[PDB]
Amino acid sequence: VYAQEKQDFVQHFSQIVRVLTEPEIGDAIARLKEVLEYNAIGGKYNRGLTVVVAFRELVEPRKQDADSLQRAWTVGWCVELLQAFFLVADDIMDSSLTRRGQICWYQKPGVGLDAINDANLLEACIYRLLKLYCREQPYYLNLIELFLQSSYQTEIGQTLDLLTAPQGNVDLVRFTEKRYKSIVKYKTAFASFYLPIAAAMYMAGIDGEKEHANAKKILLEMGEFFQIQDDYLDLFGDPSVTGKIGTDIQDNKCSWLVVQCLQRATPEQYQILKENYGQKEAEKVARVKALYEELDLPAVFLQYEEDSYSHIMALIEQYAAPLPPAVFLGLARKIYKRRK
Amino acid sequence: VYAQEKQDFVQHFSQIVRVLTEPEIGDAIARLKEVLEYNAIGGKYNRGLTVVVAFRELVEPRKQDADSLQRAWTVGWCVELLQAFFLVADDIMDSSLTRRGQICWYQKPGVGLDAINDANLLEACIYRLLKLYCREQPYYLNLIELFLQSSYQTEIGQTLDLLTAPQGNVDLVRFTEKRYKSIVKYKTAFASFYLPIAAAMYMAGIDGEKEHANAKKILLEMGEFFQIQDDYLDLFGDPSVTGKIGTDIQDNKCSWLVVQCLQRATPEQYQILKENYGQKEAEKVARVKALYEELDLPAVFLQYEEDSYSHIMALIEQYAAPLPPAVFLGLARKIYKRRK
Ligand SMILES: O=P(O)(O)C(O)(Cc1cccnc1)P(=O)(O)O
Ligand SMILES: O=P(O)(O)C(O)(Cc1cccnc1)P(=O)(O)O
Ligand SMILES: C=C(C)CCOP(=O)(O)OP(=O)(O)O
Ligand SMILES: C=C(C)CCOP(=O)(O)OP(=O)(O)O
Ligand SMILES: [Mg+2]
Ligand SMILES: [Mg+2]
Ligand SMILES: [Mg+2]
Ligand SMILES: [Mg+2]
Ligand SMILES: [Mg+2]
Ligand SMILES: [Mg+2]
Repeated sequence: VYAQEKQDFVQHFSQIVRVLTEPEIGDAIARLKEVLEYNAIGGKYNRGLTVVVAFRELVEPRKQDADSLQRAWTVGWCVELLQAFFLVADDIMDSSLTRRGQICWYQKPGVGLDAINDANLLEACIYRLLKLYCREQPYYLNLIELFLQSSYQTEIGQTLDLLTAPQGNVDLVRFTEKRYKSIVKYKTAFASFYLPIAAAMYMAGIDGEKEHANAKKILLEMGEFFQIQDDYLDLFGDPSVTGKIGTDIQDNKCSWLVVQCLQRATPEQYQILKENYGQKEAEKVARVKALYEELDLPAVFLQYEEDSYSHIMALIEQYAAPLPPAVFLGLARKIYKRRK
Repeated sequence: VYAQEKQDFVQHFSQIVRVLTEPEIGDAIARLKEVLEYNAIGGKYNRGLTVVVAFRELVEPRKQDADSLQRAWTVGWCVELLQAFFLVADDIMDSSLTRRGQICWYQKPGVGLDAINDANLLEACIYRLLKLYCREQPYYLNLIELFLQSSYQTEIGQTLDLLTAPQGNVDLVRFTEKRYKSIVKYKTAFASFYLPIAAAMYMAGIDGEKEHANAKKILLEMGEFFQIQDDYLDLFGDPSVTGKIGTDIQDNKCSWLVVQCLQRATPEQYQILKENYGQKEAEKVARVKALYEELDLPAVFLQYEEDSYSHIMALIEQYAAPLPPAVFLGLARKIYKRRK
């Protein structure tokens, strides 16, 4: 049922590539196809599926014609492309090794830093699909501005993420709960959680500022939880399941884990963290992981996950109306107690 | 008069930064200001000035109110930002050392590959300025789509540029006039020449497909000449004037110079080019430069420049109407016989 919905969405990718890859310029188009095939496939497709599922739940079935449904999974694929663009660039800036069970696109021999332009192409494909399928719709401009604003919000979050994580500089003093909340709100919460539901809302004709603000209250909080889970999985997740190798400790990141470590550490443990964090040495990384386990941070995360799920459920009860609670409940079911 | 126009446009940059850089998120905004100050200033401002000059020449002066003029130099600064975004990324992918008389932004200690996200921020600022100043104008959507399409065209050209220039692989067979024309049309001609004039045209209410197609005929040809001049300057330009160190030979680029070399080379000279092109060794680079001089390529360029200027002038006579010829003549005067 949920895997059947996933299969139906993935089966539309062949048409997405086809319409995007329709002279000497043919070699560039062939490279775009390779870029699309490598970087837009292999994930969970939760964002793209959220557009499709929310649209169906928000639009009267007698208004869900063949062209309307096609626009909905096209916009779903635009959200996947936005995610693909940010991940290709993020893997370069985070010096990552693997993504979605395979070597990072930039790590491929013959790709390297050309992946910067490939990431820009993925971003360009969003607006090509919006023009091709939604140009005559009343929500066209609302969708363009939403994808543009979501990109700006993500980039500002990425800036905060990279600034708080300087290579070669100890930045323990900046690893506060307040800084953490700000980074994750902008780098992840806006584009991974608000964007898919707000896109389906605009397509359903729900353009009201108050309805978008109420949806935002639930979704930004859901996004914060999702990034916290991502930070936990960076170190304590199974790479065969997650499809990626963690780098947060080596990269001196303001991870949820380092924030929690600092709140619980003795002065002796603070020194261990200071001497071993944000460095390439495997033994220094192993020393930080041992400290996190000593401070029962996996147990602290399990308790956080329980408290956060109840909080998000309380926000759904307060702010879902007049939207069907299932719109938010479906997405919460998908991400809570997730190990991928 | 022309330098006075330049000074007037540059004097608006302080307001552009101010409105773009208006919580923990303040550190990211401070980084955006640094990114804007470093990368949007130091050039010739020909693209931004073209928007301002063309708008004034296309709009009736009794319709050029204070807000209308402000929108025109704002859109001029959007074109400068588009240029800044592509240059920050291009300098990483081309392994460049200097730009606009200073070290490339990514070469700065403490910047590095974080410059990828900085380049994305510059791109985001275009749509922030368009929303802030042109959202209520009838040409708002035409401007958004024009900047989005110009970016896609540039990125597809960049893809062709990088594909024809593989590191560690001889690609002499692909350095044809046909391939060269395709690369430069997409990577430079569309966004550096069509984009500024088409933006001013849309702001003047000139949205007709036929008028935009005629303008495009002149401007894409002007853009091809401009890229040819850029390729000539990469090797034979004065770096104190150009503000940048050439890398085309080391980067195995499909430069206009290598295309002309291949058309004139004997089998003995073809071998010298094959053994020495696309490599880091300074003596191999010096050997290629000696071959170009032996084949009188600076004289071939001077003759090309004369023939091209006459051709572009013939295109202005055929396609300028009903637009004032001065719109195209001003831009042609600015770029012809340029050494910067
Ligand atoms: O997949 P990743 O690399 O763990 C991540 O979530 C990717 C990402 C990229 C851009 C914005 N938000 C998340 P990160 O933040 O680098 O921890
Ligand atoms: O300024 P540059 O680096 O000489 C150049 O013109 C810059 C550039 C970047 C993107 C598109 N067009 C030109 P390039 O093409 O790399 O020779
Ligand atoms: C914004 C986040 C935290 C990055 C990864 O998102 P996902 O975990 O949803 O990765 P994919 O399913 O798209 O592969
Ligand atoms: C698209 C081209 C060939 C790259 C440089 O353009 P400019 O020579 O106009 O550089 P700036 O004036 O903006 O510094
Ligand atoms: Mg990462
Ligand atoms: Mg990251
Ligand atoms: Mg992570
Ligand atoms: Mg370059
Ligand atoms: Mg280049
Ligand atoms: Mg050049």
